[PDB]
Amino acid sequence: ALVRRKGLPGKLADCRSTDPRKSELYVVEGDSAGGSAKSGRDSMFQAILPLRGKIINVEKARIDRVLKNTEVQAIITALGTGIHDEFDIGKLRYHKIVLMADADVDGQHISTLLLTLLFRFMRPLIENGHVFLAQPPLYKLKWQRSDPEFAYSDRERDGLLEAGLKAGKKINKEDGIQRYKGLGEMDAKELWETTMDPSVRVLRQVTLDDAAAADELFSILMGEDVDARRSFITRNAKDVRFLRIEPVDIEQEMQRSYIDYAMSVIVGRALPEVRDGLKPVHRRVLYAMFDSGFRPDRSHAKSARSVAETMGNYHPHGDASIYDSLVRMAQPWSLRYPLVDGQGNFGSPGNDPPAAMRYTEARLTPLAMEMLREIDEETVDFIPNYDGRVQEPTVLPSRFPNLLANGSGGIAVGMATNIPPHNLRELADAVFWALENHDADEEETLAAVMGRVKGPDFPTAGLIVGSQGTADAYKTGRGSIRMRGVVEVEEDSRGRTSLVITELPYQVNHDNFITSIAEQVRDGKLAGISNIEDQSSDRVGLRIVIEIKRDAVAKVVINNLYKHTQLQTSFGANMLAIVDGVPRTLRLDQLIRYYVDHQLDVIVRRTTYRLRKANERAHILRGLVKALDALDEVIALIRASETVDIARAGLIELLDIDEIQAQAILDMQLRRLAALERQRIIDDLAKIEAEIADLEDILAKPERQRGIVRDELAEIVDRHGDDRRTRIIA
Amino acid sequence: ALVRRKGLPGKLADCRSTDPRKSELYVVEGDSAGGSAKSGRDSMFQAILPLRGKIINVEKARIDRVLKNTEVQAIITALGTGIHDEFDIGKLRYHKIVLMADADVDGQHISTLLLTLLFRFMRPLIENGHVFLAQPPLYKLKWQRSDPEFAYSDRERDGLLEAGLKAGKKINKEDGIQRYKGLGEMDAKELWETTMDPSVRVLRQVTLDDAAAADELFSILMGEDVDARRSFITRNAKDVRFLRIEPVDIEQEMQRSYIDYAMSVIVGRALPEVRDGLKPVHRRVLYAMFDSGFRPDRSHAKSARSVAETMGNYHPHGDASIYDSLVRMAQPWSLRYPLVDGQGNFGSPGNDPPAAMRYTEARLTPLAMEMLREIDEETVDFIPNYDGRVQEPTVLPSRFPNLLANGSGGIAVGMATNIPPHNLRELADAVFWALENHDADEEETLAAVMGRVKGPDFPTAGLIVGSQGTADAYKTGRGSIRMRGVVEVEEDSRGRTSLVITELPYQVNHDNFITSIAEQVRDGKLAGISNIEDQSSDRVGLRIVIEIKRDAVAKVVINNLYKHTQLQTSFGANMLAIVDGVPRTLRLDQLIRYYVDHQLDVIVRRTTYRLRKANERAHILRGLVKALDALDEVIALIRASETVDIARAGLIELLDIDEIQAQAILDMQLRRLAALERQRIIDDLAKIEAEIADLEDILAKPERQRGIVRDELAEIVDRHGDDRRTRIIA
DNA sequence: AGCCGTAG
DNA sequence: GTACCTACGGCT
DNA sequence: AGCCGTAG
DNA sequence: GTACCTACGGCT
Ligand SMILES: *[C][O@@](*)(*)C1(*)(*)(*)=[C@@](*)(*)[C@@](*)(*)=C2(*)(*)(*)N(*)(*)=[C@@](*)(*)[C@@](*)(*)=C(*)(*)(*)(C(*)(*)([O])[C@](*)(*)C3(*)(*)(*)[C@](*)(*)[C](*)C(*)(*)([N@](*)(*)[C@@](*)(*)C4(*)(*)(*)=[C@@](*)(*)C(*)(*)(*)(F*)=C(*)(*)(Br*)C(*)(*)(F*)=[C@@]4(*)*)[C](*)[C@@]3(*)*)C2(*)(*)(*)=[N@@]1(*)*
Repeated sequence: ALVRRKGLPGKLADCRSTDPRKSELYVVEGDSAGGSAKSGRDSMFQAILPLRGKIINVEKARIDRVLKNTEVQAIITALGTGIHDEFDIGKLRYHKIVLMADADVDGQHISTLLLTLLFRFMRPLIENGHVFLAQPPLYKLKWQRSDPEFAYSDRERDGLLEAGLKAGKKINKEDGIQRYKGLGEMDAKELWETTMDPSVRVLRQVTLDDAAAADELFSILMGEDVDARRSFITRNAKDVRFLRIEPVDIEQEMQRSYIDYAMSVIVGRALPEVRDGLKPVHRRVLYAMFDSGFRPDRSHAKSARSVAETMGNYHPHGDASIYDSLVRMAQPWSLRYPLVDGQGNFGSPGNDPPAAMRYTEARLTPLAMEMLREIDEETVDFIPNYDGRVQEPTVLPSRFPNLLANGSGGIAVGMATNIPPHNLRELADAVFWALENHDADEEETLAAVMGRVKGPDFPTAGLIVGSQGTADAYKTGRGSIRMRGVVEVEEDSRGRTSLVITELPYQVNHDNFITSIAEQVRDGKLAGISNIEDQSSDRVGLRIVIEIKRDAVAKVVINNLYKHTQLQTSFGANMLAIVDGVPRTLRLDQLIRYYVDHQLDVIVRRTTYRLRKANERAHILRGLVKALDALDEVIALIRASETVDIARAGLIELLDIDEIQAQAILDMQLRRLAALERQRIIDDLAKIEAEIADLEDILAKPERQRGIVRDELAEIVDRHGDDRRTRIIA
Repeated sequence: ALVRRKGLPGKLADCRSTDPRKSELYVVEGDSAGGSAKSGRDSMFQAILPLRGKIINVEKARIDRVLKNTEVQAIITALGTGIHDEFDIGKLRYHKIVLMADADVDGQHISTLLLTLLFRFMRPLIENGHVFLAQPPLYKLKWQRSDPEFAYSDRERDGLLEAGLKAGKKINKEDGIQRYKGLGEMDAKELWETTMDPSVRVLRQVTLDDAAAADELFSILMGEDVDARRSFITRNAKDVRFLRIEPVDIEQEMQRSYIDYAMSVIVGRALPEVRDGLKPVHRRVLYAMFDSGFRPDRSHAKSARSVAETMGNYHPHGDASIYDSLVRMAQPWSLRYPLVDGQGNFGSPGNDPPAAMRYTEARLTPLAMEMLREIDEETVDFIPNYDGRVQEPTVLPSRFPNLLANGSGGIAVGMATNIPPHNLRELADAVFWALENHDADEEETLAAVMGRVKGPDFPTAGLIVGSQGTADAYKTGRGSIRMRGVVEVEEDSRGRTSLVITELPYQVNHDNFITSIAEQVRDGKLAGISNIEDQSSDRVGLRIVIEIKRDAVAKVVINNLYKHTQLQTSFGANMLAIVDGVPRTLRLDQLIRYYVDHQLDVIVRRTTYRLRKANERAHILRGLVKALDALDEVIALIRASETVDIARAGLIELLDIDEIQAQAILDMQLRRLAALERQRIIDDLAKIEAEIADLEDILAKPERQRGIVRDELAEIVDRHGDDRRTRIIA
């Protein structure tokens, strides 16, 4: 018998029962889900404690930081047991602690973080079987005239769909299945009937078989040893798809949930695809904008519309992250070749953030259209979106080599990518060589491409010092590239010397840079500086003026700035990309080859598509010419026919043509019987037959395929290619 | 010479100049605009202080609230002069204080609030001519291949457009001209070139002619006397559109800006239109959803998409307010007849808020479709949206009497509306009478309608005590309607008496209600209560159980609850609506009549539209029959014709038909020459001619018009009408 | 501990 | 992932 | 000093 | 209108 809420957490919706043995606590992902849960629960014995998203990983955090965490405090207070040596099982307020997170890999992650907290801070709760996982449904199958059905697995969804269709139930396979990605999507009634009703619900009870084994696993998964974690996930993620209260071992739960999360982050969030150089968020935003018709030929659209359309139809995630991605693809200091044309305040290279998406407007850039060129000609694979309503492309055609041109930065689980941007003309040269020397071996190709791709070309210009770092990156996929800002020495009328900083290394925050100098001068770490002034403007660009003391040597001050500030920084190149669904550290030659392979695939697919469409068209045109030759009998037959169907059958017989051709004749407008229009049909047939011949020739001759790739890339480079900004010095 | 920051406001971007005479401070609406301004300014002399939206009205505000206001503190600190008796002009940091707010009525409002602050707290700044208003452009004309042009007036926009077109410049008919609603829409360069460059900018200098007159005006506009303000706006809003440094008198500026804001809020934000009962936000959301195809026949769409589409194409305001409006129209406890069908967490009648719009899904209700019925048949007026890209309806057809059915609540400037919801069947009865007794005078109509509309019918059910309040509201437009919750007396197994509260008055927050009782028991204001328990569930609804002491009398406790809690509350009826663009307090008879008038208008317009379309169709069909009669000559002519154009001209001559008919013949598919298809054209002509006759008869006979209105409303009531929830007791 | 870039 | 601040009016 | 609903 | 909290990794 323990007191209930009428100094416990404010956000906690407690139960009426004082008996811990009858009382249940649902720890719920966010306040949205918390609301549904609170409204749907039996308040007699079900308590609801909503959290603020990703709770602190207590494995990595100092105990002081963990105890200061508001979410951790709330959990400890709610449970009432205390922690570690002060842990008292007798004071437990709820004998069933139910973790209820969203039916997504992030939810799984939050579960893993919570289980880590309970294991490290309150182990006896797991030992004594007080910790449960709720199993909310993944899918709601909406039938016409029949009650909706709930599926808790992809397999179950497919099974129930097939069973319902066999039973004569009508769904709508497009919008028929709703995929719950967040508990906030379920109403209180649905949540109760599926997840919270003791009569219906399924709870997975967390068990602890081997404390020592569990201890080791938690260290690997949640600890600071990145290498151990990376190795754990590589060896096990291979075969994890094979590994009412249902018992589940904590070790197995942690392994499954964490590996699911890790692989999701790696293969489908944080890292670029080698062929188009796009993270999934980027691809979805650009395709959504394309499908919405936000093309360079039309007027800028409110950023909000693009974000909303993307979010609603694809990327089933937060609006902030989608908007941020969109903003970054619009920033000319972030991307060497922006993919979004922004109108309004898209932020500063300093600490000024972008305006709200309600104020900003955006559309695709001409270059972005080259990423999406002929996407409607089966040039790439399409898959069903998260819920299966619409189709989305797996990769973009990417007629421009975006991965190397724009680079990619990303933090995955147990790994990161950091690919620098490059000059389009240099990359094109490399591609042209690879096309011409298709049969060159790896060594020859590497040598050739390294000779043409001189190094990173950052949007912020500046200097690259030395070639070693670049060479290492190109040969191994890893390298330290030294970047330097540009300093000009100016002497004033009275005889004083000033350093003018005009260019900063890539990803250096202008404001933080200035503040850092000021701090260093204050601290006495930078000497010989009398005055520092920001004279930067829209009209003149970056102009930071550092006045040197009369006794100070300019060169000495410059060297100290290189040593003690981001005026000189190193770009840690890690050329990691997804290749055939696998993360790979790649050499420069490999990256070029994978791009070339993709472009060849695109041309073959485009040509195959066009050939099929040409044949379909030619088929119709042949039918029309037959009709035109027997025009009088055709018209007479149609007029004599009682029904369209009789006419159709009569035409098939009269002209020895198929259903498709007969229909096309029936669909011919009277305007087409004009002399010129008749001639046009004849001419169109001749032209299409010529096209068919050409398309067949392209398919037959790989040299023509390579030629097409070369010519079309050359066109893009002619129109969109630009001068190198970054200067390379010895 | 004053110090510049390298204890001043964090968000302030100060200037380099220490000379107040050369230094300028731009006080900017929000951080978005602040960013653009900061990036575009000349940092030598131009300081930027961004604010957090609507700064506190110091005229109304308690000194405690004023002193706590972070924005007010920031301004005082920035200027450095102090306030009132401690005001020191010599310490002024910037001799030019430039107010830069968004080119919208809200921006005008913020200006008025800032001018109120300066007048009350720092008057000498206005006296000495230190206060200026920035004048940004209204329009950006986007040319292809040519630099954009900026217009500061509608006349200037039109002039520049015509000049550019004469000069051979190409614009874009589909969003060539952008209407700036927010400074965040302008990039740094645009803002500088238009608004901040001393060489180009226009500043309006605020002057103070008569301190006493100004003092009185500020009291009227910004003070607590609502009646004085209401009277000021009614008399003056009539003729306010008639009343490089340009001087502007503070009195004139305040009057113009405040009246503009007030009228915008009154006529186009806070109050319903009498004909459809919709505030503009409601109309725009429902129409946006309609135009997007989010109909009851299709699958729920993510709330975000609806909000974004609404925001982007119409309602040029914050996403939070749009979403909140959408959520409220989905809440069955908020609306007697919900217009939005929500899926997911749309909040609770208590303190649980709705889930984020990224989780919730929404579509129109069947009843909402009755609001929008035949909107595509010129049944209502359309006007250009805020920027003129798209057309939007002024009012909805509203085939259901939404204003009275759903009610309306809103706070305008110097006024408010509070119309209670009513029973659809009762309202329909009233409408039917008004239709039948079209010529009845006001007195007769009032008597008749009051007899049929028994009183408010709240979504929360409960009780209405007495008829007086209802009668007053119906006769005057103002009334106090007493609402009461429902209490059941239950006796438990041990012999104790409990009060079970099952229904609460309209707009009573369930959680606050419970908390209020607990507080009153604690305070000793409620005696005889032993225990209070919330036994409410999704399955059983509202069930608050109050256990009474053995010595306590149930009836006494109930009466005390009615006295000291919202168990009994009064609905303050204020039946205020926009009639022909004017806010009007209306009687019940007037409200019914205005609705009936609207429905008659709709039927006449629909019939007129259908007649026109019928005639157009008949015209084509007549042409086709002529062609069918001379089929051989028609086909022969077309075949003999070199071009379609020659054929068209030949047909006009051969058949004595017009261009439209000739084209229709040319567009006829060969399938239509089948016997049945030919007959169908003949039959279609006969049918359409019958339709034309009927439509003409409807236009001729107002009795048929009233009949149509009656019948169609009756159909809606049959399908969507429901039982009275609210019980009326003596 | 604090910087980046998609996530809660 | 979450939580306050304000203008407006009319009751408490 | 605080409730409500479209606005910053 | 605005401002923090966190996971993830790899440099500082
Ligand atoms: C901003 O600031 C801030 C501060 C603090 C806080 N806290 C809590 C919460 C919050 C929030 O609210 C913020 C914001 C709001 C809004 C959101 N969203 C927006 C949007 C969305 C979507 F979906 C769309 Br389509 C749009 F358009 C918009 C964000 C966040 C805060 N805050």
